[PDB]
Amino acid sequence: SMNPPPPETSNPNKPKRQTNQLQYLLRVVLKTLWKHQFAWPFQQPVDAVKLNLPDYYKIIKTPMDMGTIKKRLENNYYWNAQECIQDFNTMFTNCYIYNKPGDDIVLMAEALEKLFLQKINELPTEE
Ligand SMILES: CCNC(=O)C[C@@H]1N=C(c2ccc(Cl)cc2)c2cc(OC)ccc2-n2c(C)nnc21
Repeated sequence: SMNPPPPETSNPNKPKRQTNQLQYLLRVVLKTLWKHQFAWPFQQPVDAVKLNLPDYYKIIKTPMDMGTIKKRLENNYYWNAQECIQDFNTMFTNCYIYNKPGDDIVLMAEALEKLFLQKINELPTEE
């Protein structure tokens, strides 16, 4: 069994910013989800080898996780908040696409997504 390379978290060619919205995405949004009891399956890329999911990366072609998002935020990988918000939404969508309705993992994603939406609802205006 083989995992793909992880998503990119570093690229000197990619233009970067440190904005108040991106700071909020780290300090409020990422931190709130990371500390949650249901955070652990989402704190690193899906390990298809260890989890015995040989079809995971056959079905999921745009992998994303909070480990990657955390690295992207801490290393100022993004230009804007929209990029980061998309990463969170890709993470949730992947979970819903791969898994069955009512699965424990789907309920975990839903609880995290509820908090995500609550926090992004009060994304600050750009300074
Ligand atoms: C048929 C079995 N299905 C799975 O294992 C899917 C897997 N399901 C889980 C998972 C996590 C928690 C529970 Cl209670 C049940 C399943 C999961 C657990 C992990 O442990 C390190 C990593 C990624 C996960 N994950 C994510 C994220 N999206 N799908 C899955």
